[PDB]
Amino acid sequence: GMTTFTLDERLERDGIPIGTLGLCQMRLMNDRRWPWLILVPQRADIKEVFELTPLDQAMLTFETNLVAAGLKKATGAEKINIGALGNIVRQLHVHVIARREGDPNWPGPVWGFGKAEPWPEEEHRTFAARIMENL
Amino acid sequence: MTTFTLDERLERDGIPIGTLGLCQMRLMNDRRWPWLILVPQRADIKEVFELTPLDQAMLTFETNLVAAGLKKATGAEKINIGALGNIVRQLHVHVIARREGDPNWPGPVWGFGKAEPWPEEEHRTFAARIMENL
Repeated sequence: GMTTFTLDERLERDGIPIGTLGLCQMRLMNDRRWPWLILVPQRADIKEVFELTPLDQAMLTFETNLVAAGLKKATGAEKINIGALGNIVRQLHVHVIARREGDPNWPGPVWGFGKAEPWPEEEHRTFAARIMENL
Repeated sequence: MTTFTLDERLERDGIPIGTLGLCQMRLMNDRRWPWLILVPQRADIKEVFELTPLDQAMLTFETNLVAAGLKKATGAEKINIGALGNIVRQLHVHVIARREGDPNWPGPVWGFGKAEPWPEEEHRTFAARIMENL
């Protein structure tokens, strides 16, 4: 069950915890160049989205989409990018990223682009609050 | 009836291979990675959350059905799924077969290098194989 679920150490390291939904832990990717969240469904040994039970796939869909709408509202973003890649970290996690023309590497992907710029402490606390107020 | 029309660039860049309930399926004309797009057949949708909730659930079911089928078809180590839409605003979901050693592994296919078109016979064969495995 969910209470014994272990977050992957690299997601632990690279992401700041900002809360849990029902199925998914939410983390703010520690790269302030784009407002970037990850959703980590708290099921053991899941690598592909299709490995989730049907109901968990549904839960993830709507948690993802609630967060995407919320992120867009909180940032004033032109476009959300959603991604389940996992070439690096195999534990299933869904990227939900706020984008706009002129942001770094627009219109290309955030993934693998340049060097992460970490969030100042207080600024990510304020932003986490802002996300939670907009979900 | 729908006024949905496939964006001209997705038409040009993708080779149709079939249709499910919600989504049309195209094979991105870039043989470097086995790369599909699912285009939900709903008028003027940009974000996943602009679909009705039933369509959102359907998009996930179809995306995951295709992801499972593409893995089987390709022996992929990993499937990558992306709904980006910075270049083509029309909602479409990329579903991509990956493996160690493939071009730009482990990074993204999007924006990497120059597309290598599929030979005619090869994409026909590959399309049948995807459809067999869904």
